[PDB]
Amino acid sequence: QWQEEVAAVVVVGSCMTDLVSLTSRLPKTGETIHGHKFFIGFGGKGANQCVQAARLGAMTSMVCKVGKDSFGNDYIENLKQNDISTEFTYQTKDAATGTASIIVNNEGQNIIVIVAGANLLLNTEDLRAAANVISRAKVMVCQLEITPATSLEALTMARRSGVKTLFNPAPAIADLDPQFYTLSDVFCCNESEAEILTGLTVGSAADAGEAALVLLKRGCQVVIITLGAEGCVVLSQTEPEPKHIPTEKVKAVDTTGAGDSFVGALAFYLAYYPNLSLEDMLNRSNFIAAVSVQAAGTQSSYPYKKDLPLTLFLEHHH
Amino acid sequence: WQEEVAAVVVVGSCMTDLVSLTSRLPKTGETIHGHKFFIGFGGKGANQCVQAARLGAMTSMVCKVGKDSFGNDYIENLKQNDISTEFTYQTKDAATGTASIIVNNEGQNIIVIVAGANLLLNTEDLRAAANVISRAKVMVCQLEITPATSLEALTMARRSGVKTLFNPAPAIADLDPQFYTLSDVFCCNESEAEILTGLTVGSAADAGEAALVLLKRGCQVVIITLGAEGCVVLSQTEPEPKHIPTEKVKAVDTTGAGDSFVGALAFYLAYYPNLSLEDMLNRSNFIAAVSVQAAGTQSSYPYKKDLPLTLFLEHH
Ligand code: NA
Ligand code: NA
Repeated sequence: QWQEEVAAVVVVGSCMTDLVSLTSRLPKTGETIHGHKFFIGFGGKGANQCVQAARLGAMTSMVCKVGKDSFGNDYIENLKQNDISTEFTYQTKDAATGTASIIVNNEGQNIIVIVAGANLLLNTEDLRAAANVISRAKVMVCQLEITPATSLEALTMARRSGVKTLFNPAPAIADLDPQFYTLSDVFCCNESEAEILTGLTVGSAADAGEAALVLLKRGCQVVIITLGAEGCVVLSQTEPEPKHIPTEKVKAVDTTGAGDSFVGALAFYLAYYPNLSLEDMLNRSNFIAAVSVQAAGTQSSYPYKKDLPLTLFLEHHH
Repeated sequence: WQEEVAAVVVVGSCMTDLVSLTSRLPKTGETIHGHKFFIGFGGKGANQCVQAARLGAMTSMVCKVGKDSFGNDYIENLKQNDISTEFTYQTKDAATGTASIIVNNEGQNIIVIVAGANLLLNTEDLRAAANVISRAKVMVCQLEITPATSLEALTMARRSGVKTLFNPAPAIADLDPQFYTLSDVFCCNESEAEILTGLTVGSAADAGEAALVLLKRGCQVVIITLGAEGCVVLSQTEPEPKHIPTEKVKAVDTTGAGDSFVGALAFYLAYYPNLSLEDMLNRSNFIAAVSVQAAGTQSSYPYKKDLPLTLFLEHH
């Protein structure tokens, strides 16, 4: 008898509600101003990654914790509408759904206040129920928007079952636990996160190569430093010379969430196209992220398989 | 079949309060982590309506929210407080109104209001409510929806003999003078009075002088509220200012206390029309002073059963 594929991509990480007010000018202390418009959106790195992987066709499972509040109820509905398993999406009355409140002016300058909230209450017991699902997956994906101890335990669970680990140390912290390096099959961050992690400055592809080598020697198997619109730089234990995977300048409409589109695409390729070279996967993941920058609205900008070139889902070199 | 006739009609605003607590206020380009977030139901219109309802008024909230979660939840909030939502409209054309607040530990804040769907409440929307308005005792308006809409609600009320209670909040320096001539009772606070009149108001006496400027612009009754100091009242027939005190209470959270006063006053005007204005304002001051002893805006507004029975008695 036929049955559905089990989840090949498991994401253990965050959900946040984006609360966006547009204004003419940014307020300062003591001020009340009237803005033009307000936007709510579904964000959080974990969920964003998961939504991009799902839309490419991955079978995914989101392990996370939201509030027993309207925001959390709505986030669950969002995951379902994107065909994501919520078997291990947990709700707690002990905190509100995490929030990223943003005030932004017409130039796109902003003030942002994050309250991690229920994300920080995702614990070991919560993960242990997912041990079997994790053990049958192809890729585990973590960031640093939940308790770091909880991400460390999810990478540990994956690694003990032979499951590929994709770790996005974002947002980055200067004293990152060095177990994260050892436990990461693929360690992927952006320029400013690389600076935080290494103490070096990173303003070009060459700089990112130097920073990537520092991280590699701390115990990573593959290090990728993303360069926003400019592509990425990659090195590995097998090929420690840095390689810049460049891109063509596209006209950006809204880049919010593009980093997570890149990560979620890389997760999809790692799980479903394991015989592609890493270089080929990064090329394709760069292209997909670049699709997301041509439309507004973060998750709403993430492309579906059916709208993307057929060749992204076929062999190219073999 | 057994209509409940609403005695108090509020035509005004609903807003969702979105509050993040932080160590410090962020400035341009900065991202910070705060330590708590919470949501509340606000908007001066709804606040006022809520308080009047909890005193036992049959109320109807004429307002517009989004077809979004905030709006659906606001509607439920109104129903839980026993408020008619017959003319609570929902629109896809904008989001429910929002007040996004960032507050540090010292209590200093940054606030961004998006009026949103509140501005889309138009004169056609009110015309469907003509019959409800015409059977009410009191009509209550503020300045958080389009002014033209409030003006038309005051006009409709006045055409049917319905008492008009107008709260010019937040205040604007060049307020349309029609608002004075359409108001049976005009109620604002000290800093709103300053904005309206160009005068300084730091004491009950100063408020009396400001209240007289507003009275002469065409109001019938003017009340200037003074927070813990009570209020000052004047009228066309008794133009001498009268200071109505409030007995001292320990404040826990004063947010919404002005709306509590105004919603109480609406209740008394509708259900206790033979009480002297002085006795109404005594009782309304007490009620608002109850609200300041608890946190959470609408969640602080007392019910009838939490108050002394004498607030709901009347001599011959
Ligand atoms: Na985008
Ligand atoms: Na209060």
